[PDB]
Amino acid sequence: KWVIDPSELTFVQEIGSGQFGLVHLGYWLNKDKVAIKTIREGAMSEEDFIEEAEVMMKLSHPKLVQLYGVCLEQAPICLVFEFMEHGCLSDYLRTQRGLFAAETLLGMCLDVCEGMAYLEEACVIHRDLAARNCLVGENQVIKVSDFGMTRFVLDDQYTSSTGTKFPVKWASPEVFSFSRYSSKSDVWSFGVLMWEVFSEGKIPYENRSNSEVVEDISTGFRLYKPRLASTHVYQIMNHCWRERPEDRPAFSRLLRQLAEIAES
Ligand SMILES: CCOc1ccc2cccc(-n3cc(NC(N)=O)c(C(N)=O)n3)c2c1
Repeated sequence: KWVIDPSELTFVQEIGSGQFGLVHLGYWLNKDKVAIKTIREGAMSEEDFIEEAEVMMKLSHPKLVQLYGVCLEQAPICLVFEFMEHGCLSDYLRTQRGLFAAETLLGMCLDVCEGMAYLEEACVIHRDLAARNCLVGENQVIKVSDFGMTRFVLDDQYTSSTGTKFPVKWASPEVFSFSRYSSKSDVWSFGVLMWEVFSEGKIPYENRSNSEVVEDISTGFRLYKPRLASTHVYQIMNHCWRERPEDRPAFSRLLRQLAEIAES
């Protein structure tokens, strides 16, 4: 069962503050050290979320951050995850900028790609794949997290394509135009995530407003080649940013292509 009783959790240290509240380093009884995220009431549709728990808790892969269960006895509810010691990918790239070998950066993209190829095979759409949603664990392993979470987020300005805070920077044209989510729209976000990785955590389209990103993309404009991405890597990135989802490679194809580049 996904239900975790409050007595089965101990909060040890405050890791930080997320979007929906607080994040703590804690311990889960007879199991493991965990990351506990407290969710502010009204931030998410808790009822729709718990409905998918039985099926969704079964998803498990070395390249996905495991969400163990939910402590929901009283409000505010808690999400219990595996502990990722180095935090989010975006901050890890930014603070270690200039200390990354190109193979480590490539290796980081490969970790996400394997995670995403597992979700694709399982027919699970992330919807908001970005470096901020990936975590760094022991020995610099990258794991994907927060997949499918935007289907429960209650802020309309983030979820709706015409919303003021819609994450347009990682959106494929069919996503920004119609909210037509697929593993192929995730492939576009993955292409953007690779750019964040090779740029050492720079903000994609930092010099553009939401509407300007939409006009640039529609007119065929793309993110420039990061200094650390080889021409072979930048071509793979561009394949992710193909206007028609059908011309984009699947994560299963990307995994075989990227591994051949890495393995030489
Ligand atoms: C107890 C888990 O319950 C749920 C319920 C609904 C879900 C809907 C979308 C995605 C879910 N989801 C999210 C997960 N992991 C992270 N780090 O986000 C997992 C997992 N199996 O590790 N499942 C869900 C997990």
